[PDB]
Amino acid sequence: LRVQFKRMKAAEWARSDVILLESEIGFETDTGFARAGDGHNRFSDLGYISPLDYNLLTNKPNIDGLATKVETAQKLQQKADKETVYTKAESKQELDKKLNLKGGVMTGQLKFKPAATVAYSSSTGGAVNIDLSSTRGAGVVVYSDNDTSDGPLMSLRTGKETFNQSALFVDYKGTTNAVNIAMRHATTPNFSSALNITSGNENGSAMQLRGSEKALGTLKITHENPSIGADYDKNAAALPLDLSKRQNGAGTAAQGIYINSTSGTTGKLLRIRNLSDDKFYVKSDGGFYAKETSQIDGNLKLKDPTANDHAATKAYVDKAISELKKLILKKH
Amino acid sequence: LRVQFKRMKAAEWARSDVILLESEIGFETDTGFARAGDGHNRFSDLGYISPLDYNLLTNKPNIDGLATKVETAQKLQQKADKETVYTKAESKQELDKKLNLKGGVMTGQLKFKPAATVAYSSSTGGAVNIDLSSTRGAGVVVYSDNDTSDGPLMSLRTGKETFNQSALFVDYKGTTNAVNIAMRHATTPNFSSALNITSGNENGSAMQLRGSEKALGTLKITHENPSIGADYDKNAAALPLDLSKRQNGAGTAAQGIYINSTSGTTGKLLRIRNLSDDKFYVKSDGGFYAKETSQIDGNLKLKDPTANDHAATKAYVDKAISELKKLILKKH
Amino acid sequence: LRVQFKRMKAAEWARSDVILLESEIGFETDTGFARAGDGHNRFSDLGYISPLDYNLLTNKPNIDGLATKVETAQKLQQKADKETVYTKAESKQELDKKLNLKGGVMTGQLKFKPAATVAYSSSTGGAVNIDLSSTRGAGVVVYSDNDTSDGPLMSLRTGKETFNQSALFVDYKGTTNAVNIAMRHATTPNFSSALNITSGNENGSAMQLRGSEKALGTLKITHENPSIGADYDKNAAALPLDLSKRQNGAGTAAQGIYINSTSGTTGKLLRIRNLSDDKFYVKSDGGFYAKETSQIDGNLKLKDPTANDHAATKAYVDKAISELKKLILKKH
Repeated sequence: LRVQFKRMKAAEWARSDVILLESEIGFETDTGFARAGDGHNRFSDLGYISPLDYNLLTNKPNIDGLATKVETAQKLQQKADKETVYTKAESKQELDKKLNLKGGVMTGQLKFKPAATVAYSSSTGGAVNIDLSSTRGAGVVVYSDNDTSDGPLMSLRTGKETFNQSALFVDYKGTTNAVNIAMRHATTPNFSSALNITSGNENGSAMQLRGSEKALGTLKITHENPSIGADYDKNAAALPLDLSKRQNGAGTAAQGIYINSTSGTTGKLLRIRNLSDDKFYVKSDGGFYAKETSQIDGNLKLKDPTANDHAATKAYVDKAISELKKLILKKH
Repeated sequence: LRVQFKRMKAAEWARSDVILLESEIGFETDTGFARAGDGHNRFSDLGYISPLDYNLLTNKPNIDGLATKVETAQKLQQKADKETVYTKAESKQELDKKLNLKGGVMTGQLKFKPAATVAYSSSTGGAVNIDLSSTRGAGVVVYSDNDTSDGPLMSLRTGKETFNQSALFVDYKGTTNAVNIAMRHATTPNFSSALNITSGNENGSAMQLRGSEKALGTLKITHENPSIGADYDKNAAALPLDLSKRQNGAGTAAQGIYINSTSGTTGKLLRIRNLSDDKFYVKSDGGFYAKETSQIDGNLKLKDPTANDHAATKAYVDKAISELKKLILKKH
Repeated sequence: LRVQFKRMKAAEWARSDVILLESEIGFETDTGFARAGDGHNRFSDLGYISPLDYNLLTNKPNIDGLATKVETAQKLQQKADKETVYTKAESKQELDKKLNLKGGVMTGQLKFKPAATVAYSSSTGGAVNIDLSSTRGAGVVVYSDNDTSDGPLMSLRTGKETFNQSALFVDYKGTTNAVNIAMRHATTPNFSSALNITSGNENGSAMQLRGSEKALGTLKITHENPSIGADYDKNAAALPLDLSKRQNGAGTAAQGIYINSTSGTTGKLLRIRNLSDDKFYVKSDGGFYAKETSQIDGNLKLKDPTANDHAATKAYVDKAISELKKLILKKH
């Protein structure tokens, strides 16, 4: 036999009242599908003659091997966005603008404005502290090979009249010179000074100097001729003082050189020699000594003579003259 | 006809011995599915009357377009976790705490403790090296407008007695003053000094000074009256020395002023003038000159007179007196 | 009945000319599947007797819940690769090599080579600017407790002969000493100096000093015996000058001490005292005073006597002698 089954379009069955007997097959002509009845339900409620369940399929894929939207998002949440992170290059770029501890080159100004913890006292104080105890190099080196400038190499300035510290303070222990100033014998000459000092304070000495030398001068001044010409430096002097009055003032009464010995000295107060030969000196007691002929454009007030080599007085002459006068006048 | 087929529950077939002929259909009443026999196999081993193969389905999805767990994880492995990376903000935060090469403001102390490569010698040495050869600004500028402080602006200190370098060393070439110290004429006066120097070393001069001036003083001291009152500075002096003994000592024999010329000079060793007029001077040979009347509270030991204007001696008077005595005494 | 259907292998149907009537079932013996005809199409073009449409399956999975390759890649594109980002550790590593503004420790050299904006003038200039107006600490502190070294603590050097600024410049307002130099009384003695100054410039004074003291010395020199032995410092002096010629030169004519008062002074130009007692002095007018007996190894040229206590001249003696001679000679 060639069996044919109850048949009509899917659309047609869906509204038909035909009840297929149990296991009787129904055929959807427009789809080609079929359904079997259970003897009581209408076509549209029967099920197809073969499974339609995903769990029953063969060759299914690996669904569990696939990533879920949620799963991925959770993981992506832990990852850093490009926009909120610097690239190694950008980091390098910003780091190269910073100074290394190992050292570097500043091209701008470095200002110091200390909060000041307590800023100490002694060998660990200072905005800038340099300890050279373990190296043999220099501490601060400042130089200029420029033809001119509008400022000094180093400048120290205090402002208040109550400032109770020093500008510069040197505590020195060693075998050489503490402060060494050397003004190179210039090329284009100038009328300057190696060290220039000015004080407007009237109650304190411009410069104070105390030494405890055994066989030297506290202050040793040495002038050396700048020429080989015997009398080139005939205007020079090792030490020249000037006592001058004030700007539109009335005058001055200051003294030139004041020598004193508050505790009493034994030596000579003023000793003047040439080629290491005493030529003039003022002993500690006041008596002076002069090696060569001298001159006074005035009179000399002194004690009468007692020795044959003493300068004689008017009174001494007039007395000897008078006595001779009396002596001689006997007459006849 | 209304064909009905061999039928029983899925559970029932699974254990039945009924062998469906080839192509004969079997019907599962509780599921509604059917299977056709191959003429030898039991129901449970037949297959459904329609495919159950995922590869055969229509409208399948895009399985290959879906991401695999493995695939994603491999990619996520290359990505940087949030927890192990600084955000641009955090980076900025840490970078702003660092000093720029362009310059900045230090608010704390900067200590230097040089490893010391060799720390050089000359114009590239120093923990801090400042080269002002191409700019016109200052090098180191240190100032304080505070009313007081517990420390100095700049302090240099060496510790060992064998230290063979100087605290401060100035090598100067230029047209102005190498070191310029200026102590402003104070407001609240003090009994200080612009420059104060003290040496405890007995084998070396407190201060050494050498110059090669053509027409000046190596050391030029100038005192200017602080007042317009003619005799306000009657106690002052340009230069005052003091020769004092030690703490609970026995005395001192030091000399005040020592002038010498080891190579022999032509000039005047001591020249004292007023208004640029010679008033007193000690020639190079020792002879002195005095412009006005003088006084000696004692005797003067000198050579006999040869000129009519020479101070005469005792011996000269007594001789002329004696000769006149003899001369006169003839008598009768 | 036991119905059997038209049947043959899938391979066999695919090339058969058999036309199954509408709803007549065909059976693939090698697969076990079946197809129903539509009365005109060949077997291979009929469809299976049950759906094969993914949309129709039950228990489908959550396909939309799965992540797409595209979707993931787009998201991963925003994330930062490990290879192009520094880890917090690497960042810390590089940041710890940089100096903090709060301060730190330099272990290398810090060079300054100012672009120089204009580098100012006054209290904000300098490569290094230190403002201590709000703290009581030190500014620059430089010390060395090393036994020796090959360089100085601080060194300033200018190169051109046209340099128109000073090496070091101190502007000081306060109650103490501007520059304070102290050379500790050495352990291993040396033949140095606290301050050593040398000038090769012939047109300017080695050292210039100006003060406006009311009752002091501009320059105050004090020598204190280093011993308690009364005559230990019998070679010393507070101030010793030396006038020397040049290297293989001809001689020198320089002067020792030059005292002048360009504006005219009232005081004593040279005052020498012992225990605060005048022993010798040269008045402003040139007349000198000597407390004790003196000596001249030569002659003294002076004015004739007018007072009984004036040193008498040759001429005065010879005149009084002559007058007595005439006077006496009357005879008989």
